[PDB]
Amino acid sequence: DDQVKKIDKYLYAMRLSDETLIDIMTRFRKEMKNGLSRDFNPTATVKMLPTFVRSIPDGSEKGDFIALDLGGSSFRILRVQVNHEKNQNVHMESEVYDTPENIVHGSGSQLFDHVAECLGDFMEKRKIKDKKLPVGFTFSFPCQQSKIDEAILITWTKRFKASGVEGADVVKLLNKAIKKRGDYDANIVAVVNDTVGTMMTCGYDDQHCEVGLIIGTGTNACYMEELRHIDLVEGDEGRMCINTEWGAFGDDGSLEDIRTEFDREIDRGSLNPGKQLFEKMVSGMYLGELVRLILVKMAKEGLLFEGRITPELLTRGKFNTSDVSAIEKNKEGLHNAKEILTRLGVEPSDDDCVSVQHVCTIVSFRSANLVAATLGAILNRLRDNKGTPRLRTTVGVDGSLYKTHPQYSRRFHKTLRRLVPDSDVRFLLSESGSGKGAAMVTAVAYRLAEQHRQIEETLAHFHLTKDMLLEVKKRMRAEMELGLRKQTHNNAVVKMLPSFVRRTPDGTENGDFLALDLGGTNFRVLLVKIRSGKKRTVEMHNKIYAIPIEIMQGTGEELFDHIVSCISDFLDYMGIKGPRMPLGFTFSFPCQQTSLDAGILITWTKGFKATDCVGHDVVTLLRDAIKRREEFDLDVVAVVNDTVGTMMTCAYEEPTCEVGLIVGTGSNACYMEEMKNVEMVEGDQGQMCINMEWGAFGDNGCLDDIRTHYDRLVDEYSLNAGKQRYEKMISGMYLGEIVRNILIDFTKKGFLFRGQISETLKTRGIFETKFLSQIESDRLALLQVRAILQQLGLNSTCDDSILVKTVCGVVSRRAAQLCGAGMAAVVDKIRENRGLDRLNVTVGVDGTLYKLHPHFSRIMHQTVKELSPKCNVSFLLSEDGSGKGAALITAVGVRLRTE
Amino acid sequence: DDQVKKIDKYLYAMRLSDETLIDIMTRFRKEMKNGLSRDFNPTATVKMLPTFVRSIPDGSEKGDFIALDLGGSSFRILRVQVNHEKNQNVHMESEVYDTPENIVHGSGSQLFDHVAECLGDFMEKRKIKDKKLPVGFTFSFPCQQSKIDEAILITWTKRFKASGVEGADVVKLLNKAIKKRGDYDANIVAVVNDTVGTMMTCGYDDQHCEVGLIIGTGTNACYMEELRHIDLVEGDEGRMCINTEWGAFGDDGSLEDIRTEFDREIDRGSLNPGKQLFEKMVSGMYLGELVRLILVKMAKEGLLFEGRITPELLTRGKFNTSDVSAIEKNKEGLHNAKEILTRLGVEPSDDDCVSVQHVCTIVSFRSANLVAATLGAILNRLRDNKGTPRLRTTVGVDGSLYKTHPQYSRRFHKTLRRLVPDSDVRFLLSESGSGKGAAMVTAVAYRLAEQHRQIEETLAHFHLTKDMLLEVKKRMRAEMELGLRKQTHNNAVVKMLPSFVRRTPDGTENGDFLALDLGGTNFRVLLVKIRSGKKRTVEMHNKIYAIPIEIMQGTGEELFDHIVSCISDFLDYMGIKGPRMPLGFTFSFPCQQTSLDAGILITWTKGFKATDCVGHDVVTLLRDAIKRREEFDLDVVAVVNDTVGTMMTCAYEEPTCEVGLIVGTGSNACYMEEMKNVEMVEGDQGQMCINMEWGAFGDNGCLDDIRTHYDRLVDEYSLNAGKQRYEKMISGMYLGEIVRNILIDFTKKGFLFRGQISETLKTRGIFETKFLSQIESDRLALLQVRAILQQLGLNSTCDDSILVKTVCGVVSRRAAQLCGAGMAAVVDKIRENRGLDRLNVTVGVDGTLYKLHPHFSRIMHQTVKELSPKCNVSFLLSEDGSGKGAALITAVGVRLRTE
Ligand SMILES: O=P(O)(O)OC[C@H]1O[C@@H](O)[C@@H](O)[C@@H](O)[C@@H]1O
Ligand SMILES: O=P(O)(O)OC[C@H]1O[C@@H](O)[C@@H](O)[C@@H](O)[C@@H]1O
Ligand SMILES: O=P(O)(O)OC[C@H]1O[C@@H](O)[C@@H](O)[C@@H](O)[C@@H]1O
Ligand SMILES: O=P(O)(O)OC[C@H]1O[C@@H](O)[C@@H](O)[C@@H](O)[C@@H]1O
Ligand SMILES: OC[C@H]1O[C@@H](O)[C@H](O)[C@@H](O)[C@@H]1O
Ligand SMILES: OC[C@H]1O[C@@H](O)[C@H](O)[C@@H](O)[C@@H]1O
Ligand SMILES: OC[C@H]1O[C@@H](O)[C@H](O)[C@@H](O)[C@@H]1O
Ligand SMILES: OC[C@H]1O[C@@H](O)[C@H](O)[C@@H](O)[C@@H]1O
Ligand code: NA
Ligand code: NA
Ligand code: NA
Ligand code: NA
Repeated sequence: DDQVKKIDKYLYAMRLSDETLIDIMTRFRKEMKNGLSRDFNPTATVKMLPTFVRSIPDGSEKGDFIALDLGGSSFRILRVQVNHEKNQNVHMESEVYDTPENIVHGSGSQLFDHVAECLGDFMEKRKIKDKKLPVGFTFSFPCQQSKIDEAILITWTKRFKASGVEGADVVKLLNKAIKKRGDYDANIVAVVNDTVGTMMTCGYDDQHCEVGLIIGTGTNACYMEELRHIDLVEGDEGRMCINTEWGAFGDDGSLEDIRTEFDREIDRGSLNPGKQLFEKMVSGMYLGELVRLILVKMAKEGLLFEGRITPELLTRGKFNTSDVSAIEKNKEGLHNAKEILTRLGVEPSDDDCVSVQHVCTIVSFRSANLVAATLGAILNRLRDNKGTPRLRTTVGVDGSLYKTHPQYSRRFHKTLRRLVPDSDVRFLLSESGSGKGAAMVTAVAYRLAEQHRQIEETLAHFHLTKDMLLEVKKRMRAEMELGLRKQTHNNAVVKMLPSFVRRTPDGTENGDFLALDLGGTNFRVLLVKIRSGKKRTVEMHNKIYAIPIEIMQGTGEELFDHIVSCISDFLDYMGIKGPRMPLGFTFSFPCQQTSLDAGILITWTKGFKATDCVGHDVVTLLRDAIKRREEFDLDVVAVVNDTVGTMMTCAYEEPTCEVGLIVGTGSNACYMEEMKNVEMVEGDQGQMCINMEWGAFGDNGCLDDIRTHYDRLVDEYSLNAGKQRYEKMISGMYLGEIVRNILIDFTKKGFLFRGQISETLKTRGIFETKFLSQIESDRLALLQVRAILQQLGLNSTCDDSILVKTVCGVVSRRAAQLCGAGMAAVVDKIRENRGLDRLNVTVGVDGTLYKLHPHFSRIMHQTVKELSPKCNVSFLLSEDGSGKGAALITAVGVRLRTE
Repeated sequence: DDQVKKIDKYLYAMRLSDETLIDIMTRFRKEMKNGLSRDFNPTATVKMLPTFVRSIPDGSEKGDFIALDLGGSSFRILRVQVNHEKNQNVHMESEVYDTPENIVHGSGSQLFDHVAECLGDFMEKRKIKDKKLPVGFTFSFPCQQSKIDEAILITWTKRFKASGVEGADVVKLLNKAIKKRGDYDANIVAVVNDTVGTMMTCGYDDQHCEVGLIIGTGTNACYMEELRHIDLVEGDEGRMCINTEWGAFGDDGSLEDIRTEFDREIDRGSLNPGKQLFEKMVSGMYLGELVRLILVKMAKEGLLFEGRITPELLTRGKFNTSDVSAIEKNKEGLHNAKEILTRLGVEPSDDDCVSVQHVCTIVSFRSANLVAATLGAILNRLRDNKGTPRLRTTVGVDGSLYKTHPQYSRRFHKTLRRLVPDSDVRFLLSESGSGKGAAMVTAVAYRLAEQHRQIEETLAHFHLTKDMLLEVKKRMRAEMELGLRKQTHNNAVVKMLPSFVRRTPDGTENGDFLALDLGGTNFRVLLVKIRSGKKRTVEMHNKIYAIPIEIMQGTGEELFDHIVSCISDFLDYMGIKGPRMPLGFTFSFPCQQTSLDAGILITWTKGFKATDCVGHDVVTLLRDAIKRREEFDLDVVAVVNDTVGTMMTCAYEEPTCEVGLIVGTGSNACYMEEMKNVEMVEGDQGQMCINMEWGAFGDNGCLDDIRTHYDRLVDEYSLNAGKQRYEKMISGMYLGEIVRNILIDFTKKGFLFRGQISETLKTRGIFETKFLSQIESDRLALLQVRAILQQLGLNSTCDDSILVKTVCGVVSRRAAQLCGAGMAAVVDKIRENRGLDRLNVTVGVDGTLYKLHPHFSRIMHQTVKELSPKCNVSFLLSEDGSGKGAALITAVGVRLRTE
């Protein structure tokens, strides 16, 4: 018995006490916390990688898929088929493909080309090549994943080292491989770790399974962690499977007290020097060589074989874990030992077979013990999570060492239950391998992939290519010409109306003017004082007056009686009622003018529909209302479009400004045109600012080309169906509605809101500019988005919030691009007007959508730059509204009247 | 009572119950939470802006300071002198500069010119233009700040709208205006809110001050928050003053059930519609007008002056808060109310005067109560932070309203104390203004600006411009020439040694080979099998072997005896000991060679310095050690430098690979030169791989130009003082030492670690390549950085962490750049050699620093691409050492021998 109590001392370092195993477990419990926090994760050796698997199979899984299994003992390819509807129990076939050491160590090419070939063959043997079967991929190595169908290899482990893979996405690599073959197609849909696949397999039969264990070639474990603990994944709702990749436990010196002179030597001869230190003490790729190393040490000291030592005993890996498993069976360990030892060359004495069989014991016992130390940590986590004073769960398992060693399973289970007897754990052992669990993953993944495909398909119609954009620009320019020319003018949809403002501020304007601002979100009245000369100044005051919908769509008389009423109030307010003052009337609607002070309303736009206004001169209507009240008398000098007012506001200080843009409730633009081109106004000298009224672009159908189902719905249900189509794809009054329609559709499709169309969601106007701007704010936590959605009355989850945001962006982006296409045409027509190669011009802009939206202006500018590269456009934001420009315009109006 | 009764029931909604006040208080409480949350902040109306003031004055501030003050009722410029030594503890002179309307509503340009001008006049009069007096800036508006000397205006409030300031840094704007004048220099060192100034001003007299409260034109409050609660500021250490900007409270509708029709109307006429809603129910700029609106309302409804209404009454601003104050006077209220109302045109009956005065009461009182609620929330917040049952704090205050209203202060104090029972509160009025406080801040700020100035001064010496890099490239080129032409070779520092390797792999290399890898971080012996034709393969194994201190700096005999020991052991490991295998020796120290299998150690580099090695043929040394053992025999076919090996390893796959680079422990490069240029080896036929040994670049002083005090200290303390200058500015063995020495220096100057030069900091090596790479890891967390340093033995704060990270980055960047310049010279020499106008060559790369650093490679590649634009260089990272390439060189050796 001395022949054994002696070893125990020699290998005494590799005999861990329960006292010790407790410290190990404690440490791994920490490593887990560190691997999960976003602060410490980058340092942690235990990556706790997110797996994107939300729970174990339930039974709803159904379909037919192909699974790949690489990284373990053998490269397998399975085929799982299940459908409880048709009443077809889980069925599955499989095959193995020989993979030479040279492929596992070659280039990713060789490897993945080899994988592609094996998939080709596998499918050629069932002729399922033409079937759109979803592919699953079980990949044993640690991977960075942001989505289930992505796998960026962090680092090879076990037996693989292939160049050009670490840091890449194995999904893209495999897809490339296939492509290069053009022998068939394959829809890779998920990549899972063998652990995760194992947890899934057992879960399928045991709904208590919350863990996945793999003690084979290598060792690793996955478990169901709470989403409120996975810092690296936005969301707390529910749980997600976490791959711990604990093999790297101690890769940073963590276990320098546990590791022995033998672990250090096996490492110095390993493929991955310094890494997977915990694993190199446990898995079956190392146990065999560990034993051999210990036997070489002893032999050199005469403790075995009479200190005999053959070349085979020194050769790497001449001792297999097979032999470590064959030595330990009760019946025949010693008989096997003899044969194994004898083959080596040493002169195996019945004593040697007894000593060697004990070395194996200590080695194999330790591994198991360790895996119990860490597993204990996982369970300790689960119980703590739940809260129950006692944990009850099932642990999946797989891998060759656990499966073949006749003492490992037995011993391990015992040690674990002892370290954490505060729980009743069942050990279900996969038999199918991982395929079942894996395909159970593909099922769900593919299910989600399909939805996503439909989503993307629908949103794809809102994407515009450089060329499509250039086409819009072109169509815009064409419509611009039709509008300017007397012949084609009556039918042209882009009216190109004359403003009768012939020049930007010349710095002589002087005086006190009243102003009106009607058509934007806020109706106001203003007093603007301009003082020219050396020391020039501008002083203004205003006040917002509400207009009740009932009035905003009552009768003409009513509307202007209210307006004039507001004017009276403002006059009292400013303490200036009495005098007869000149007035500029900013009226944001398409008007036919014959002079600066006459403007006949062509048609209502946006939200206004007062009766008996269209066809009238809005200046006449105003004068009438002034006469009716009889309280005071004014000299209405001008009627101005907000575009024009905006351009003048900016021209006041920026003389390079010759363009006006509004992107608010509605959208429109104006620019300085050469009189020779304004065929609708006699004269060919100088210039005139043209109120484009480009919102109507597309009303003749010249855009049906790019309008969508959702665009038509908004148009079709608006106050002015068939009109302002271009605007209806750009401004803040409509974007929200487009979004809302997209969402209603997605909900009927079951992609959102658990497929229930909220009463809120059926309320029109719900997505105001304000909300759209907030939703698309950068780095805006999903938690915040969800917050805003619930605020509107939309009870949404994190996935909902993500989808919604994506939709808002698609719409707001298209809007900026279409707007830019228009401006592109405009600035380019100017460049030509001046026969320039390059043109510098600045645009005066205004509008709530433009001010509030965090992407519009940016994308809009980018677009104008790409579409009209021969122009350098400066967009200057108007901070005081349109009033200064209207006033400057009123001044000139007076110089003409008093002329 | 009849009168007062009616009015009380009329303005009912403006009388806030304690129930309601507690409600509002709980609301602000939550608003503060959201404001401070990184998740909710973007949508929160109360911004809770970091101020970057860590604490109230500690009495250690001294100097002469100029302070600006804008945004309040009057623009002021002050001068504050402070000495503890002087015993003229605080002296200060001020001067108010009239600031007309046009300037407050004009362009930011006029605005800041006016400021710069005033500041000029101010200094002129004191004849102080000539001193460098640090300038503090009190700008009473909400600002975004990442540091105390930056102030991006978020939005105007109160009386200001100046175009082009919102979204801009007012500090820049001011400097801009000052630079336009030219009359003087202005060192703007800090920017503060007036609340913050007030707090610091009172904090100067009362060490218990933790709040700054303003109630004048506008209303706002700041306070000391725990830095662990401020999400938007990385750090958990200490406290920082937070500018709540509680004026915007309720701007999201949060307070609509509190706001009245009167508050909505005052808003509709406000300079900032829909904003500062809370403030518009509180501050002096509004209380008066808010009253007027009510009088006009009652007057119209007959409840005042027979229903009479004069124009004066209806006019905006005809009723100041000043008038509100007077009317509320115990003595003359009724009397004062009489004169005011009579001047307004109405016929004030004695009952009117009472009525009006009572309206004032309700308004004024509502304001105080409101502030009392929000302040209360703040107080409660403070206590919770201390976690104590009671709280004792001092609150600094300022603002025309609070200072001139005959009841406000008292009512305010009353309600507050009643709302926060378990607190004792001192209200200290700041009679001097916020000036003293601003100056105190400016003191600490300047002190810190001076530290930064010095740090950047230092660090700047590590900055290299295009032109400097081009110059390095140029110099590198010359050195290459000198090294090649025998006329100059002997004196040349860059030796340009020949490797006697004439061509990259041809594709026929075949057989088994033994390799040695000595020089990098790991000594290892390798076995490499190369099969050719058909399919071509490369199977390789290897084992790491530690070289003990005794051995590595012992004697040549010991070193090579140890080596031969491991060679034998490896042979056993591979079970191949017997046959006379051919061997490849990678010895990566400079060697003078006459043949492929002859290398004379020119000199030791890096950490190696065994004796009686230098000047010997390393091949002879190895053979001698082998002969001595006699255990086995081998045929050393070649001695190779890791650079050359690396090039071969990569060229094996990439035929355009004609360059090798190593950035590991050491740094060096090799390429394919044309014999006509290799004057040190007879022959002008074919090419030759030149091992540059460029590490020694600069050893002749040709870089003293860019080498710093720290480079010299590292060189001067190295094992090879005066040699490998270039390398010492690049490789992983030195970068850390450059960093460490910079850190020591910074610490003595007192910029780091409380001026404590720890024992750890004195230890060389502390900053390994490994650590150095972790620190600069993108998007790393400050605590993560602090954690990493803590594990080193460097007790360090977050500020300390920032500086160490900055230093590290400066050093590694110079490294990548300097390296880049080197390679730029190399690839460009080939281009010109070959008479090409553009060359496409790829470089094989290796070395730990290069592999692990998160920025080096990127920056380096970038530099190459920039310095040698006529070259397109690809960098292939060798994933398996030089092993392959060495065996490919062995192959050719054995061949050319038998052949
Ligand atoms: O690599 P071995 O020792 O066979 O064990 C691990 C392997 O087990 C097999 O049954 C499969 O489940 C593989 O997915 C897994 O990687
Ligand atoms: O429709 P919204 O978003 O209010 O923007 C358009 C409005 O912009 C305001 O600033 C004014 O200049 C109005 O003249 C204009 O109609
Ligand atoms: O709004 P007013 O009445 O000027 O009060 C607030 C102002 O008080 C002054 O004494 C100064 O301390 C300023 O820093 C502050 O902004
Ligand atoms: O000095 P280090 O950081 O180990 O890097 C340089 C070393 O790289 C290793 O992989 C080997 O290829 C050596 O040939 C080389 O000398
Ligand atoms: O294959 C079993 C285990 O091997 C380990 O080396 C890998 O890192 C894991 O991803 C895997 O679970
Ligand atoms: O409000 C901006 C634009 O909106 C368009 O719908 C109106 O018809 C235009 O007159 C106006 O310029
Ligand atoms: O000046 C008193 C307060 O007025 C508020 O309206 C401003 O937004 C604050 O920045 C300032 O502290
Ligand atoms: O090891 C990398 C490089 O370090 C340099 O300092 C050595 O002198 C070279 O021989 C070697 O190529
Ligand atoms: Na999470
Ligand atoms: Na014309
Ligand atoms: Na913090
Ligand atoms: Na030559």
